[PDB]
Amino acid sequence: HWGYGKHNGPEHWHKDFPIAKGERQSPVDIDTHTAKYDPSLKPLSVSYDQATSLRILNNGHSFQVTFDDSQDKAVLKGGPLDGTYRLLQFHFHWGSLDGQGSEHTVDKKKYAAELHLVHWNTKYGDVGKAVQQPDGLAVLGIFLKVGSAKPGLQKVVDVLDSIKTEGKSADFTNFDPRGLLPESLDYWTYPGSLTTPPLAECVTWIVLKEPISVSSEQVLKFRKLNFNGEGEPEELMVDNWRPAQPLKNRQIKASFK
Ligand SMILES: O=C1Nc2ccc(F)cc2S(=O)(=O)N1
Ligand SMILES: [Zn+2]
Repeated sequence: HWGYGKHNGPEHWHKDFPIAKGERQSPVDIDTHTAKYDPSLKPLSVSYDQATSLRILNNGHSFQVTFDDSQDKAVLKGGPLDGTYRLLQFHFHWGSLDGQGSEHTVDKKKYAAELHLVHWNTKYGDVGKAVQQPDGLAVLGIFLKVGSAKPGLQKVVDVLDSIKTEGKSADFTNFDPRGLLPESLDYWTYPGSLTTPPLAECVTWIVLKEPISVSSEQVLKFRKLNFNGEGEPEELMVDNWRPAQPLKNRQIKASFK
Protein backbone atom coordinates (compact mmCIF):
# COMPACT_ATOMS: atom_id res chain seq x y z
CA HIS A 1 0.00 0.00 0.00
CA TRP A 2 2.79 2.41 0.90
CA GLY A 3 4.89 3.97 -1.81
CA TYR A 4 6.37 7.26 -2.96
CA GLY A 5 3.31 8.91 -4.54
CA LYS A 6 1.30 11.85 -3.26
CA HIS A 7 -1.33 9.66 -1.65
CA ASN A 8 0.88 6.91 -0.23
CA GLY A 9 4.29 8.55 0.16
CA PRO A 10 6.52 9.29 3.14
CA GLU A 11 4.15 11.82 4.72
CA HIS A 12 1.52 9.05 5.00
CA TRP A 13 3.68 6.22 6.33
CA HIS A 14 3.16 7.10 10.00
CA LYS A 15 -0.49 6.02 9.85
CA ASP A 16 0.44 2.36 9.31
CA PHE A 17 3.92 2.64 10.92
CA PRO A 18 3.78 5.10 13.84
CA ILE A 19 7.51 4.64 14.45
CA ALA A 20 7.86 6.96 11.41
CA LYS A 21 7.74 9.78 14.01
CA GLY A 22 10.17 7.99 16.34
CA GLU A 23 13.36 9.03 18.08
CA ARG A 24 15.93 7.50 15.70
CA GLN A 25 14.50 7.74 12.17
CA SER A 26 16.52 7.81 8.96
CA PRO A 27 17.70 9.33 6.73
CA VAL A 28 19.06 12.58 8.22
CA ASP A 29 20.92 15.63 7.02
CA ILE A 30 24.61 15.40 7.87
CA ASP A 31 25.73 18.81 9.05
CA THR A 32 29.45 18.57 8.38
CA HIS A 33 30.41 21.36 10.73
CA THR A 34 28.52 19.83 13.69
CA ALA A 35 29.61 16.20 13.15
CA LYS A 36 32.47 15.58 15.55
CA TYR A 37 35.55 13.56 14.82
CA ASP A 38 35.59 10.57 17.16
CA PRO A 39 39.16 9.22 17.55
CA SER A 40 37.76 6.13 19.32
CA LEU A 41 36.19 4.97 16.05
CA LYS A 42 38.09 2.28 14.21
CA PRO A 43 38.72 1.84 10.50
CA LEU A 44 35.96 0.08 8.70
CA SER A 45 36.66 -3.47 7.64
CA VAL A 46 34.80 -4.20 4.40
CA SER A 47 35.64 -7.82 3.50
CA TYR A 48 33.80 -8.62 0.26
CA ASP A 49 36.30 -10.93 -1.49
CA GLN A 50 34.17 -14.06 -0.93
CA ALA A 51 30.81 -12.45 -1.74
CA THR A 52 28.32 -14.73 -3.50
CA SER A 53 25.63 -12.77 -5.34
CA LEU A 54 22.46 -14.66 -6.26
CA ARG A 55 19.63 -12.68 -7.88
CA ILE A 56 18.65 -9.20 -8.99
CA LEU A 57 15.04 -8.19 -8.63
CA ASN A 58 12.53 -5.36 -8.92
CA ASN A 59 10.48 -5.26 -5.72
CA GLY A 60 8.22 -2.37 -6.74
CA HIS A 61 10.14 0.19 -4.64
CA SER A 62 13.77 -0.29 -5.77
CA PHE A 63 15.88 -2.99 -7.37
CA GLN A 64 18.12 -5.15 -5.22
CA VAL A 65 20.94 -7.63 -5.59
CA THR A 66 20.81 -10.48 -3.08
CA PHE A 67 23.68 -12.46 -1.58
CA ASP A 68 24.20 -15.82 0.14
CA ASP A 69 24.38 -14.88 3.84
CA SER A 70 24.27 -18.44 5.25
CA GLN A 71 28.00 -18.14 6.05
CA ASP A 72 30.53 -15.40 6.82
CA LYS A 73 31.46 -14.66 3.19
CA ALA A 74 31.02 -10.91 2.68
CA VAL A 75 31.13 -9.11 6.02
CA LEU A 76 31.34 -5.65 7.52
CA LYS A 77 33.21 -5.18 10.81
CA GLY A 78 35.04 -2.47 12.69
CA GLY A 79 34.20 1.18 12.57
CA PRO A 80 31.45 1.75 15.13
CA LEU A 81 30.38 -1.90 15.07
CA ASP A 82 30.73 -4.68 17.60
CA GLY A 83 30.87 -8.10 16.02
CA THR A 84 30.30 -9.30 12.50
CA TYR A 85 27.63 -8.17 10.04
CA ARG A 86 26.86 -10.24 6.94
CA LEU A 87 26.00 -8.67 3.59
CA LEU A 88 22.43 -9.57 2.64
CA GLN A 89 21.58 -7.26 -0.26
CA PHE A 90 22.25 -3.95 -1.89
CA HIS A 91 19.87 -1.55 -3.57
CA PHE A 92 19.60 2.08 -4.62
CA HIS A 93 17.48 5.19 -4.20
CA TRP A 94 17.46 7.74 -7.02
CA GLY A 95 15.76 10.78 -8.45
CA SER A 96 13.95 12.00 -11.52
CA LEU A 97 16.68 14.66 -11.97
CA ASP A 98 20.38 14.72 -11.10
CA GLY A 99 19.88 17.18 -8.21
CA GLN A 100 17.80 14.80 -6.08
CA GLY A 101 17.64 11.11 -5.27
CA SER A 102 19.75 10.53 -2.17
CA GLU A 103 18.18 9.87 1.21
CA HIS A 104 20.95 11.26 3.37
CA THR A 105 22.00 14.80 2.58
CA VAL A 106 25.27 16.60 3.32
CA ASP A 107 24.80 20.21 4.40
CA LYS A 108 21.38 19.92 2.72
CA LYS A 109 22.97 18.82 -0.58
CA LYS A 110 21.10 15.97 -2.31
CA TYR A 111 23.04 13.56 -4.51
CA ALA A 112 21.65 11.94 -7.65
CA ALA A 113 21.36 8.56 -5.94
CA GLU A 114 22.37 6.56 -2.87
CA LEU A 115 23.56 2.95 -2.65
CA HIS A 116 22.68 0.94 0.49
CA LEU A 117 24.69 -2.19 1.28
CA VAL A 118 22.62 -3.92 3.95
CA HIS A 119 24.24 -6.15 6.57
CA TRP A 120 22.90 -7.99 9.64
CA ASN A 121 24.48 -8.81 12.99
CA THR A 122 25.25 -12.53 13.14
CA LYS A 123 24.79 -12.65 16.91
CA TYR A 124 21.03 -12.60 16.24
CA GLY A 125 21.11 -15.65 13.98
CA ASP A 126 18.81 -14.44 11.21
CA VAL A 127 17.84 -11.10 9.67
CA GLY A 128 14.26 -11.29 10.95
CA LYS A 129 15.53 -11.43 14.52
CA ALA A 130 18.16 -8.78 13.81
CA VAL A 131 15.57 -6.22 12.69
CA GLN A 132 14.01 -6.41 16.17
CA GLN A 133 17.27 -5.24 17.82
CA PRO A 134 18.73 -1.71 18.16
CA ASP A 135 22.05 -2.99 16.83
CA GLY A 136 20.66 -5.57 14.40
CA LEU A 137 21.69 -4.05 11.05
CA ALA A 138 24.54 -2.00 9.64
CA VAL A 139 23.89 -0.19 6.36
CA LEU A 140 26.81 1.19 4.39
CA GLY A 141 25.50 4.17 2.42
CA ILE A 142 27.36 5.53 -0.59
CA PHE A 143 26.40 8.64 -2.53
CA LEU A 144 26.27 8.70 -6.35
CA LYS A 145 27.02 11.81 -8.37
CA VAL A 146 26.75 12.09 -12.14
CA GLY A 147 30.05 12.39 -13.97
CA SER A 148 32.27 9.62 -15.31
CA ALA A 149 30.93 6.08 -15.56
CA LYS A 150 31.45 3.59 -12.73
CA PRO A 151 32.74 0.44 -14.48
CA GLY A 152 31.72 -1.81 -11.58
CA LEU A 153 28.11 -0.67 -11.95
CA GLN A 154 27.71 -1.47 -15.67
CA LYS A 155 26.90 -5.18 -15.18
CA VAL A 156 23.96 -4.05 -13.02
CA VAL A 157 22.78 -1.39 -15.47
CA ASP A 158 22.91 -3.76 -18.43
CA VAL A 159 20.48 -6.28 -16.86
CA LEU A 160 17.84 -3.76 -15.67
CA ASP A 161 15.82 -4.09 -18.89
CA SER A 162 15.15 -7.72 -17.81
CA ILE A 163 13.57 -6.68 -14.47
CA LYS A 164 11.60 -3.67 -15.67
CA THR A 165 8.45 -4.28 -13.63
CA GLU A 166 7.58 -5.19 -10.07
CA GLY A 167 8.00 -8.89 -9.38
CA LYS A 168 10.62 -9.60 -12.02
CA SER A 169 13.95 -11.18 -11.08
CA ALA A 170 16.97 -12.63 -12.85
CA ASP A 171 20.06 -14.65 -12.06
CA PHE A 172 22.86 -12.31 -10.99
CA THR A 173 25.75 -14.54 -9.91
CA ASN A 174 29.45 -13.66 -9.78
CA PHE A 175 28.92 -9.95 -9.13
CA ASP A 176 31.70 -8.28 -7.14
CA PRO A 177 30.36 -5.46 -4.94
CA ARG A 178 33.90 -4.19 -4.34
CA GLY A 179 33.52 -2.42 -7.69
CA LEU A 180 30.89 -0.11 -6.19
CA LEU A 181 33.13 1.35 -3.46
CA PRO A 182 34.97 4.69 -3.54
CA GLU A 183 38.66 4.96 -2.77
CA SER A 184 38.26 6.32 0.76
CA LEU A 185 36.38 4.65 3.61
CA ASP A 186 36.09 7.88 5.63
CA TYR A 187 32.58 7.91 7.06
CA TRP A 188 29.94 9.45 9.27
CA THR A 189 27.95 7.23 11.63
CA TYR A 190 24.78 7.55 13.70
CA PRO A 191 22.01 5.28 15.08
CA GLY A 192 18.95 5.19 12.85
CA SER A 193 16.31 3.16 11.08
CA LEU A 194 15.21 1.46 7.91
CA THR A 195 14.19 4.10 5.39
CA THR A 196 11.14 2.15 4.17
CA PRO A 197 8.30 0.54 6.14
CA PRO A 198 8.45 -0.95 8.69
CA LEU A 199 10.95 1.85 9.53
CA ALA A 200 12.41 -0.31 12.29
CA GLU A 201 14.94 1.44 14.54
CA CYS A 202 17.57 -1.25 14.13
CA VAL A 203 20.32 0.29 11.96
CA THR A 204 23.81 1.55 12.64
CA TRP A 205 24.27 3.88 9.67
CA ILE A 206 27.73 4.22 8.12
CA VAL A 207 27.66 6.87 5.38
CA LEU A 208 30.79 7.27 3.27
CA LYS A 209 32.01 10.82 2.71
CA GLU A 210 33.39 10.15 -0.79
CA PRO A 211 30.71 9.70 -3.49
CA ILE A 212 31.15 7.45 -6.44
CA SER A 213 30.71 8.90 -9.91
CA VAL A 214 28.30 7.25 -12.35
CA SER A 215 27.50 8.35 -15.86
CA SER A 216 24.30 10.01 -17.03
CA GLU A 217 23.61 6.93 -19.14
CA GLN A 218 23.92 4.67 -16.09
CA VAL A 219 21.48 6.68 -13.97
CA LEU A 220 19.12 7.10 -16.92
CA LYS A 221 18.79 3.32 -16.94
CA PHE A 222 17.69 3.36 -13.31
CA ARG A 223 14.97 5.84 -14.27
CA LYS A 224 13.51 3.50 -16.90
CA LEU A 225 12.47 0.92 -14.30
CA ASN A 226 8.79 0.69 -13.35
CA PHE A 227 7.03 0.79 -9.99
CA ASN A 228 4.10 -1.08 -11.57
CA GLY A 229 3.84 -4.75 -12.51
CA GLU A 230 3.78 -6.19 -16.03
CA GLY A 231 0.55 -5.38 -17.83
CA GLU A 232 -0.30 -2.38 -15.60
CA PRO A 233 -0.14 1.38 -16.27
CA GLU A 234 3.48 2.50 -16.51
CA GLU A 235 4.64 4.64 -13.59
CA LEU A 236 8.37 5.27 -13.78
CA MET A 237 10.43 4.19 -10.77
CA VAL A 238 11.97 7.55 -9.85
CA ASP A 239 12.16 9.56 -6.64
CA ASN A 240 12.09 6.46 -4.42
CA TRP A 241 13.78 8.32 -1.56
CA ARG A 242 12.58 9.27 1.91
CA PRO A 243 13.49 12.87 2.89
CA ALA A 244 15.66 13.74 5.87
CA GLN A 245 14.05 13.20 9.28
CA PRO A 246 14.61 15.09 12.55
CA LEU A 247 17.90 14.31 14.23
CA LYS A 248 16.40 14.56 17.74
CA ASN A 249 18.72 13.36 20.51
CA ARG A 250 21.48 11.99 18.29
CA GLN A 251 25.04 12.88 17.41
CA ILE A 252 26.63 12.17 14.06
CA LYS A 253 30.24 11.11 14.50
CA ALA A 254 32.99 11.41 11.89
CA SER A 255 35.77 8.85 11.42
CA PHE A 256 38.08 11.51 9.99
CA LYS A 257 39.39 14.97 10.77
O1 LIG B 1 14.94 1.65 1.73
C1 LIG B 1 15.52 1.02 2.49
N1 LIG B 1 14.77 -0.14 3.01
C2 LIG B 1 15.51 -1.16 3.84
C3 LIG B 1 14.71 -2.26 4.11
C4 LIG B 1 15.27 -3.26 4.83
C5 LIG B 1 16.57 -3.11 5.23
F1 LIG B 1 17.11 -4.18 5.87
C6 LIG B 1 17.36 -2.00 4.96
C7 LIG B 1 16.81 -0.92 4.25
S1 LIG B 1 17.58 0.54 4.05
O2 LIG B 1 17.28 1.41 5.19
O3 LIG B 1 18.99 0.29 3.77
N2 LIG B 1 16.88 1.24 2.84
ZN1 LIG C 1 17.76 1.88 1.13
